[PDB]
Amino acid sequence: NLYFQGMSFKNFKCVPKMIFGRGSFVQLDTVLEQERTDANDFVVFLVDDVHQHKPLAARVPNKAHDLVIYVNVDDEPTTVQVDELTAQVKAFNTKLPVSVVGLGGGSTMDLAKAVSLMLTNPGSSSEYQGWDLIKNPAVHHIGIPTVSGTGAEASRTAVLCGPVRKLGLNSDYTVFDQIIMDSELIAGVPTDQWFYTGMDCFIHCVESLQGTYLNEFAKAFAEKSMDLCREVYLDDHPEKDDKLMMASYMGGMSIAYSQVGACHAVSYGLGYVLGYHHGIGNCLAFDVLEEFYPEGVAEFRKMMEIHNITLPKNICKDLPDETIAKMVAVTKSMGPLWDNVYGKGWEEKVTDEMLTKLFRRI
Amino acid sequence: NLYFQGMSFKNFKCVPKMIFGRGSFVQLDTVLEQERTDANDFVVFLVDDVHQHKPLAARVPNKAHDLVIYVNVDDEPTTVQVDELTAQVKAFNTKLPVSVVGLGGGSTMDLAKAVSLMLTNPGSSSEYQGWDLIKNPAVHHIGIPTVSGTGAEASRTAVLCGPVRKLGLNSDYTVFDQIIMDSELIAGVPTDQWFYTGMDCFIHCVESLQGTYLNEFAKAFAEKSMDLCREVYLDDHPEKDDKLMMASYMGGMSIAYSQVGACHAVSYGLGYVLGYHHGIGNCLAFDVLEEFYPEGVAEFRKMMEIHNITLPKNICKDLPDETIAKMVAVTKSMGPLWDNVYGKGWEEKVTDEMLTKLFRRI
Ligand SMILES: NC(=O)c1ccc[n+]([C@@H]2O[C@H](COP(=O)([O-])OP(=O)(O)OC[C@H]3O[C@@H](n4cnc5c(N)ncnc54)[C@H](O)[C@@H]3O)[C@@H](O)[C@H]2O)c1
Ligand SMILES: NC(=O)c1ccc[n+]([C@@H]2O[C@H](COP(=O)([O-])OP(=O)(O)OC[C@H]3O[C@@H](n4cnc5c(N)ncnc54)[C@H](O)[C@@H]3O)[C@@H](O)[C@H]2O)c1
Ligand SMILES: [Ca+2]
Ligand SMILES: [Ca+2]
Ligand SMILES: [Ca+2]
Ligand SMILES: [Ca+2]
Ligand SMILES: [Cl-]
Ligand SMILES: [Cl-]
Ligand SMILES: [Cl-]
Ligand SMILES: [Cl-]
Ligand SMILES: [Cl-]
Ligand SMILES: [Cl-]
Ligand SMILES: [Cl-]
Ligand SMILES: [Cl-]
Ligand SMILES: [Fe+3]
Ligand SMILES: [Fe+3]
Repeated sequence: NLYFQGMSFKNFKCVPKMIFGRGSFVQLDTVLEQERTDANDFVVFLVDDVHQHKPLAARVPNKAHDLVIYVNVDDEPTTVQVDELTAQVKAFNTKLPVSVVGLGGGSTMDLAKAVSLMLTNPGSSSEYQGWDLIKNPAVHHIGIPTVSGTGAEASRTAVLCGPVRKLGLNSDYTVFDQIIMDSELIAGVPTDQWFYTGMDCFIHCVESLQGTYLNEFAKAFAEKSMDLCREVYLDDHPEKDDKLMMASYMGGMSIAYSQVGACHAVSYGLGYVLGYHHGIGNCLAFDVLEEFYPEGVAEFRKMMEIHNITLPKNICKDLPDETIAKMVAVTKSMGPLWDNVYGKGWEEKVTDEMLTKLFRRI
Repeated sequence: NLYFQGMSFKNFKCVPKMIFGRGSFVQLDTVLEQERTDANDFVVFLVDDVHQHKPLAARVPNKAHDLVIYVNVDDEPTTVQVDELTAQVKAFNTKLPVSVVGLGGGSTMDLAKAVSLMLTNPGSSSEYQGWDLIKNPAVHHIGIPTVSGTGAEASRTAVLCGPVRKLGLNSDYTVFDQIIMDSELIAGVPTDQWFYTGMDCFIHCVESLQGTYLNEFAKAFAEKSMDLCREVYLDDHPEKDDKLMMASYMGGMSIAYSQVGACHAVSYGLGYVLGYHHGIGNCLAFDVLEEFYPEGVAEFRKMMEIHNITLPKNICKDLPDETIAKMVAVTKSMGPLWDNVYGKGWEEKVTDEMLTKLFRRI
């Protein structure tokens, strides 16, 4: 009773080293130099290929023996892609790299987390989708966001589309060893993507604050994160880039000690079955969940108006029942998320009938 | 210019593992068990002796071969005390312990940090007062607050009164490997101590937010910390114990990426020379620094009224000039703090004349 409650609290592993500041990408070489202990040590840089022909590519401090892979996140990470990148690293050099760097958004960061894991753990990444399935430590890995809002930089998961579902590699080993938060690097994100990924953060906060998993640690982080989001998207603050990077991080810290909810549940269906990306998919879901998060949706609708956002509509209106069934099956399987939303007895409330009504309104 | 600014940002090492929740002290045994790799491994528990005859002593999970030291913080930590505790550990067992636990307030936590360091670094702790002087990693160490507000649980320093001054062992190695934040443990702190240590947190926030070292990372933490303090001390919130623990932590994270200021500067003089403890000494200083922090002092004066706090007065009114000179010398030597307050050209503003006027009003 009293003992069992005390033992229940999560021992949260967070990112132990962080650099925050505009221009701080310049420190990556010095950071990596502390990991290079031999002449023949190498680093893997996984760089979102949006950067491949941009000035940021030329700033990547790769040595002649390092491996730079410009990764394609036009579709979100899959277990097939993680396995293919991991095979690439092994074919390039059988020696473990001394670090794996993820330079990009949530997709690229999650690829770097997953590759850093699959280098020291056998089999397909599909065998590790779930909770605490990883038994060997990852290779040292570094997260450098070039889009802000997912909180992927701060979290203990790496979300992948596998054979059966979208589900993350949840493990203390997944957590980045180092992150660099340089808001100069988010400069050229298109406005709509900036908005959608930023709303991922906003929606994290709302779902955490409504949920049954909440404690004061998650609550302090989620409230300040949500306030920073307001400064970014409502107040048009001049330091909105640094502010959005802090919101993202604090939002990740929040979820890490709580849980996401109904909007993420639904979004994962749209994402797995129809291929909608996470930022926009969350927003699509959120716009039909006003009964769940009345104030959040109202505020988000106001943010959309300011930023000229028109969500695509009638995505699911004329789709076959078979395709809707697949989305409902994926969303229903997210137990912890619906537990957060509803509490004990959530199985009886989250029916196929109700989820189907939601998806048909998207 | 642009490169030198990018390189200037601190690579912040924070506490990598945290448990937050009421009753979570019960997990300490399981946590320590992960560090015990032999039958003959031992742990040092440094326990604030306020707990020695209280029920919390009986909950400490010491094995027969472990060392429990009930430490006396009636005076704040000195280099002599750190050296004496370190000698005690070495005389008890020449083998390094697998962890050093600090169960107490800021004083006890700083003792545990310092001992964990001096076990692997030669000489007196006085030789390490300063910045980045520690060259060998500390023994694994765990922080468990039983008074909330210093932020000692989150910081990279351990503040000691040495031969010459109050100055900390500032180093990435100083940082706790693990903290447990169980607000049941702060239950029996007397009201005035609860207020004074809590105002340490409040004052951290104010000094950080006024300063020239501020960035958005320190700013987000300090603002939310300050809001939590208001919930605790103005709103009388029912979850004030968990809230104050979060404020303390977030306040420590803030200072860690910024700096304290004029109030801490002055407080360190009162502390070193006259022996005033840190919480009450800060409040004494703050009450004469209204020109520096007008809004902070006003709000703190209001908090004092609610909590029936009457600061002792005329402490310095009738003291010899020689004794005031000593306090001014210590306060003036805090360069980074006055740099935070004033910026470049602080040496010309922080004169003996001005500091002497302040101290005479305390
Ligand atoms: N690991 C976690 O804890 C966690 C949490 C939430 C979401 N996620 C995952 O994050 C992924 C989405 O990440 P995201 O929303 O950051 O988007 P993303 O990484 O998928 O990138 C979105 C688009 O922005 C582009 N882009 C990135 N940086 C840019 C730059 N500076 N300039 C111009 N364009 C740039 C990319 O090339 C891409 O086309 C999803 O797969 C989602 O599941 C992970
Ligand atoms: N390391 C850092 O980053 C940092 C930052 C700020 C201050 N400090 C240091 O922290 C020290 C002050 O710490 P503090 O303000 O927490 O006070 P403290 O640790 O000195 O303890 C204050 C008093 O409270 C008592 N106490 C502790 N727990 C109690 C409990 N649960 N019930 C009843 N009484 C209890 C103690 O026995 C003591 O008498 C100073 O030496 C200061 O320099 C360190
Ligand atoms: Ca390509
Ligand atoms: Ca593309
Ligand atoms: Ca004693
Ligand atoms: Ca005593
Ligand atoms: Cl790829
Ligand atoms: Cl996941
Ligand atoms: Cl655009
Ligand atoms: Cl809401
Ligand atoms: Cl002692
Ligand atoms: Cl110090
Ligand atoms: Cl009392
Ligand atoms: Cl002020
Ligand atoms: Fe998300
Ligand atoms: Fe302090």
